[PDB]
Amino acid sequence: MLEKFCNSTFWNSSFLDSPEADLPLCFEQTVLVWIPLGYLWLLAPWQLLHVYKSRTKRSSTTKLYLAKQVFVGFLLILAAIELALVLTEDSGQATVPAVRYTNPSLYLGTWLLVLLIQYSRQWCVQKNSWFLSLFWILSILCGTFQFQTLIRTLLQGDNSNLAYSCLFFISYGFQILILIFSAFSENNESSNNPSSIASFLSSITYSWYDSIILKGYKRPLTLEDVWEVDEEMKTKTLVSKFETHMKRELQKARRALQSWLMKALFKTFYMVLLKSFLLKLVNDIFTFVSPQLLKLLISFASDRDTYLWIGYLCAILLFTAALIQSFCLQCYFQLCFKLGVKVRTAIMASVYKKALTLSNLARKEYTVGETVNLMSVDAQKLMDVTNFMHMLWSSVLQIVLSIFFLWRELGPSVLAGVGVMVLVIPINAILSTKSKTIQVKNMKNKDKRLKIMNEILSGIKILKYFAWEPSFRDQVQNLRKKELKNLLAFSQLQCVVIFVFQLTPVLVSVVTFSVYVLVDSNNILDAQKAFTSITLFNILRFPLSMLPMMISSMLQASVSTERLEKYLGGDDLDTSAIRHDCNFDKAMQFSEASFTWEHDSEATVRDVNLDIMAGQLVAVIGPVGSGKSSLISAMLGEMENVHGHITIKGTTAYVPQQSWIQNGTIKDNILFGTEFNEKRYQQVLEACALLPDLEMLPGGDLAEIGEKGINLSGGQKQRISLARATYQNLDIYLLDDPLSAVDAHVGKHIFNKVLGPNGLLKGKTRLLVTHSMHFLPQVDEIVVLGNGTIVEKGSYSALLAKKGEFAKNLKTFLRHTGPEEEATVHDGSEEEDDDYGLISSVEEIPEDAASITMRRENSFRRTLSRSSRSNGRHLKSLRNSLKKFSIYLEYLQAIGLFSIFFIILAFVMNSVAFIGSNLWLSAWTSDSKIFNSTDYPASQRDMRVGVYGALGLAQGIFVFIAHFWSAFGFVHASNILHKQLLNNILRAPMRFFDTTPTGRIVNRFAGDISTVDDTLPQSLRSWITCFLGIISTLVMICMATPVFTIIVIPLGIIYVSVQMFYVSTSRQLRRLDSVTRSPIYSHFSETVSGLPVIRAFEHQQRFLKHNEVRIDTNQKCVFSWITSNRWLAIRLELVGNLTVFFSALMMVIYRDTLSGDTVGFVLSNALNITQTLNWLVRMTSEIETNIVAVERITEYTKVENEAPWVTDKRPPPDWPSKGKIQFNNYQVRYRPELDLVLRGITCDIGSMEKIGVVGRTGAGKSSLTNCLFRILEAAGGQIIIDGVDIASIGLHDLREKLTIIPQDPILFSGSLRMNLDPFNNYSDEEIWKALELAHLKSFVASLQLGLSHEVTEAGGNLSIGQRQLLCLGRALLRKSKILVLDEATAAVDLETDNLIQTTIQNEFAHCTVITIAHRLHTIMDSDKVMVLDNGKIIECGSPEELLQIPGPFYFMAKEAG
Repeated sequence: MLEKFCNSTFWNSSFLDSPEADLPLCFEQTVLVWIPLGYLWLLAPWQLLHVYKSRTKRSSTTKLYLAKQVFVGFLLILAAIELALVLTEDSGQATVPAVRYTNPSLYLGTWLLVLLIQYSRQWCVQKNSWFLSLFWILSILCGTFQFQTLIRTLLQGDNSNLAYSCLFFISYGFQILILIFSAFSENNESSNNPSSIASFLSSITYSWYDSIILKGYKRPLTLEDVWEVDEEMKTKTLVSKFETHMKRELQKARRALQSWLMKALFKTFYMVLLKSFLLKLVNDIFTFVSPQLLKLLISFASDRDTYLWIGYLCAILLFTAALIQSFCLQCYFQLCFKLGVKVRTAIMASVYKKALTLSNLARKEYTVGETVNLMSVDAQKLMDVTNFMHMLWSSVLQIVLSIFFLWRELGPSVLAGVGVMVLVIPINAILSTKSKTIQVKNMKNKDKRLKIMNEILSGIKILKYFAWEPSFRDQVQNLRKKELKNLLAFSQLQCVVIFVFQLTPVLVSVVTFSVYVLVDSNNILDAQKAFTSITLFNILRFPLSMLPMMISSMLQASVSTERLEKYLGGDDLDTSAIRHDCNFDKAMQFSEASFTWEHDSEATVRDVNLDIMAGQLVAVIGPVGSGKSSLISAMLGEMENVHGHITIKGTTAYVPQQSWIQNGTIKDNILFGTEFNEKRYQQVLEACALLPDLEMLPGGDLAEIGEKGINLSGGQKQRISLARATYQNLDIYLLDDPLSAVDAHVGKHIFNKVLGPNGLLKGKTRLLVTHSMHFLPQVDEIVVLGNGTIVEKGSYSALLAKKGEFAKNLKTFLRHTGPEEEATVHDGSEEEDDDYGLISSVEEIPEDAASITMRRENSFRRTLSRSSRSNGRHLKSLRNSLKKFSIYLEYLQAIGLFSIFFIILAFVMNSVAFIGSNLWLSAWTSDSKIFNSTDYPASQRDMRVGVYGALGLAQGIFVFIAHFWSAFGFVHASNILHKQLLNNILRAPMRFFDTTPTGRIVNRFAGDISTVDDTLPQSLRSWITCFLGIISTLVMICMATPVFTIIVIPLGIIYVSVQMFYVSTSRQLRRLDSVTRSPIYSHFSETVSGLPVIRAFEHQQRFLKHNEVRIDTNQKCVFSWITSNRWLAIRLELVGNLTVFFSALMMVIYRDTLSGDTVGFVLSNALNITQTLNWLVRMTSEIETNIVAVERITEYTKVENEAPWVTDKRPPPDWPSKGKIQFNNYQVRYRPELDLVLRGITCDIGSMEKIGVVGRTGAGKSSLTNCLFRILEAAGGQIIIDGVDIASIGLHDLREKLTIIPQDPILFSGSLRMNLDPFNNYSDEEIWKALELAHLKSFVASLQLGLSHEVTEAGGNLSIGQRQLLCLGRALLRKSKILVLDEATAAVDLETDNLIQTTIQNEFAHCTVITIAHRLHTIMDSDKVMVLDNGKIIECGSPEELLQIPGPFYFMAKEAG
């Protein structure tokens, strides 16, 4: 056939098996040419059909496009001229071969298609494509054999066919220029993201992403510098696609009632997974093509007769094997994890949509925490199962295929070797469940220290008054003792679990080799049959060592997925009872509607019938719990129907009993996403009397409101909530108790200006439900609700004339009273820090994946423990009155320097046994060539395994002492680190606490300490063991080939530059990731608090729009660091591959002296470089991130300090004896940059003198008390007490002798007794004596547990007056000579105030009392009165002396009666 076609042979082994293997000619230009030619003409319709489907506008012709187009035009000229010569040469009566002129014809036709495709390539978004990029690269490789064939023939003094060669030479020359130009990608200015613009070669090598990383290396990143993620991954598009199949599956699920979500995703995403399933096989096949190539290459160096060319081909094929394997692998991770974010984006938005539509009956079971738990953890769990769908089938594929290779290779002895691998899993199982048992048991102890520390932080000042800090310092330290005892057992578990994982590849190598050489047979070992095996086990572990992990994960996902089904599959609210009419004569009407909360429960509203005209003012009243708040719920549609219907017209405005507020500004909340109209905006503020309050607020209307309005008083929240309703200008207004929390005068103002017959809402229908009675005469009609039914209705005069139950209840509760509340503080805290980032999937980097598995559970448990609280903050505006190398060095300083320098020695001395084992094993394999069959002595040639076993156990003992010893260092470091914080922040000045909101201190003492002893300890063991493994293997490569160490330098510099750029960018994206994720959780928690409000204004669509862009703002960055993470392996395995691919050439070209065994180790473990060298940078990323916790620890542990608690000049034990107080020109300031609040007070307090202090607010009255106890240190002047200066005495030598009754009663969680006597210095009868004196004996005895009764947080289980009375018992307990009162009766009823006051003159007559009170009559009994204004004393005299003088005290007394 082809013999006559070429007048030459097809191919023969004679041409092959030669020292210079020359590929037969005719086979070249007839077979290999048919590969790219056949590649084009078959798939050519597929591309043009695909392009013709999507026709667009043509793009501008860049000079680059003209360049690659005309170059192909030259190729046609190339085809033209060469076709001409063969026809002319045929005139010489020579029968030219058919291939000579048929080859151009094929080229002639095919290049026109290239012109056609290139010309048509303009319209597509992608200026290049795989169908072209692969064609050029395939043509070069498939034309390379022709290239080397032509050159060698012509070099041997042959120029007969020179014309064909040179034209072909330049023909090959132009093809490569096409590729180097086609691979280049031009920006068409169409899309911000180069993802749709980058050429195919850039799409794999990720050269397009260099823009971000290069930009990141210059200046800190920002949200706008990260592009929005394409058009496909738009959350709205994702939601619509998923929900279509979701509802269909739900409908079929309903039919089964006479579980689906995992099926639903497959029905929708089967296209995406296929692109990875077909690709994952290509990966696995090329993982095993290397060890097969090892056997060929190792055998090459065994004997000398091998042709030189086989070595180079093996080396080159080794190179391309990795590149194909590398490209698909990263094209797999990037595609698979793109699904990982894709799936979560669907459910996270989908659950939000279902949230606004669920029936409240379903919500009656879930709290606020449970609903957000779906996205906090349950949605997050759906990534990990999704992050490995292909791994469930891949893992079983590798293990069985690996067995087949080794079983065919090594023999039926590895069953024990793979057998011991199987038996590893039971150890991993038992240790894992033991670890889980103790860590969850550690949480209960962990949260206790957190809760205990919340209450001390809130009331640090109160502790400073009495100096209880040593008691709490030992209390927390004692609690920390139970922390480490559980922790050490946990850490001792982790060193064992990493032991079995790390040791097993060595152990199996010992067992597998020992058995084969020692079975009763003539068994020989050599390099080729040994070194291929060890590579297989390196491949084998990862699919097998992770096998228990996904099984746990699948069960872990099983509980999570079911919770989603019960939520999403839950029913929706039934709005059929609510009828919306546009022509109904009334605003609203009842039609015998009976409503019940639960279908099995009784009806809360029974057969009630009303009818309200449009624009009327109607009042609905009734006893508490009669169903008043329930009737309004019927209007909202949240109330279930039994029978009847309701007709409502127009938009409705609603205000709940408990005000719901959003996060933002006051202007934003009232605006509610509408349009700002200033004239209405000013009118509504005046009408709702918000003007006096915004003036009080420092930021005015633009002031940021705290979460749930903690920055705002409860009474105000009702006013803004009502003000929000007024701005909307709706039709129906429902006013569920809008005036109870406001003042009577303000209630008069809001009614007249908004609600009354002169209000802004005169023309609108208004339904008010109120508890007050004075506004009813101004109401058009009054309805009374009784027992869920209406009793009487009519006008105020008619109901009064009827003498009904309203008249009976008219005389009773004429007024209802109710004071106001004050709150003017801000909360600054952040708890969004994580420890799992940078790793989306376990298979990303599997060297030691046991570490990352614990991180997922560690992060899940801490985010599940959402229970956290504070106590209070009275009126502080911001802080005002008037209410790299060295850090790790320090870290390792905490670790015992003795231990740290030997555990590192153990790791390095672990490696020498590792490297010796491989070294000496190579010498063992030399036995095969030097010994004939049955020539080895059975004893002295089998003693080798004894050495291997000894070094095998050396691999264990060396690292057993390493990991186990590191456990002690880690727990010891955590102890000394934790002591440093408690020894300082407790000792830290309160001025530091003044400028620092408690939120930072809470998270720093909790979040940072949590990771430093849990996450960081596991990551360090990871980092050294990989680095030393790398150093061990290259230091072995260098001794085998000394030339290698020279070529390391170019590889070293490129590597360190790459890792520098990534850590300079990947570090920032994590912080940006955290700051955008928390609003999503915050937003959901924000809206779920106010669902009944949302359907009232029908703004459902706006929130979906609002959430749709917020989640996009988040997921646009998580996708942006996945590519950066993928950016490594492509640009770093090309470093890993060259350091192993180059090795092959040096061994090949040094074959004249190396042996067969020598090339084994230098190349065997060299295949472990790629998958482990990249593991190094991944750890380096986390270390540079998680160390910021230690950064933040160092900042707080170096803060300032007060004077020592105890000084050398201790006071006499009886001191104070008289309680005399002397002030001399005393000046202080809150901060050095702030002005002097106190301005030189000089006063003398006689013994046994009662002094009351009066003055305006913030006149230093509270400051002076702080000065007495030395909270604010002396800026100038001094205080002398009983002839002794307090400056020279320590704080703990003076604070025990003085007593204060604080205005704010902060109490300590625990028993009653510890709240009174934490030091246990007094007996129970003395405590009982104090309680009866404080008049608490009846109440405390009434408690079931008596003096041991538990105290809730901030004393939430006790009333305000009791807490004043309880702290009064503290003063009676101490019996200090000096007593100070500072607004102790602000929130005390007059009865208890008299009781509190009575306890003063009787039990404190023999003590000096300083009283500060806004209540003047409480000071009339004081012997002396101090008037403090603007930091100075103005008047000094007795109350009767000051009353006669017309001064500020007389004026204040005039104001107070």
